[PDB]
This record gives sequence, C-alpha cells and structure tokens, in this order.
Amino acid sequence: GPDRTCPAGQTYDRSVCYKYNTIRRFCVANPRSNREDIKNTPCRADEICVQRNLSNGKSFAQCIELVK
Repeated sequence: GPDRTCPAGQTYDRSVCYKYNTIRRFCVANPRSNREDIKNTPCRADEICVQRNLSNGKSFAQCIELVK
C-alpha cells in the first residue's frame, strides 16, 4: 500500500548530507526524468548525519538526533 523506494525493476537511490548537517535523499527509477522520489530531512540543530555511498547508485544516509 505505502509508497516506498522507486519500483520498476532495478532503480538507483542515493542520499547525501547537505552542509554536513541536513539529510537529502534522491531516488530515481532510471531515466532520471520521469518518476523520481525525493525526500528531505532538515537536520542542522543538535543533529548529526551519517551517509554511506557505494558509488554504484546505492547509498544510505540517516539523521540521528545528537544532544550535549
């Protein structure tokens, strides 16, 4: 039911950390100009971002709240 990831066989979805604080996720089916799922997590105040890129179109990033 819920829409997750980008269907249609194999797809490339990678995420990057903007400003080493904010998390941005980019998901594309393949054409990169038809159906894309983009998510944005506004992390910056007392929040840390961790990303892992396989350089193969597959990357996973997560935002974790960090406190003093």
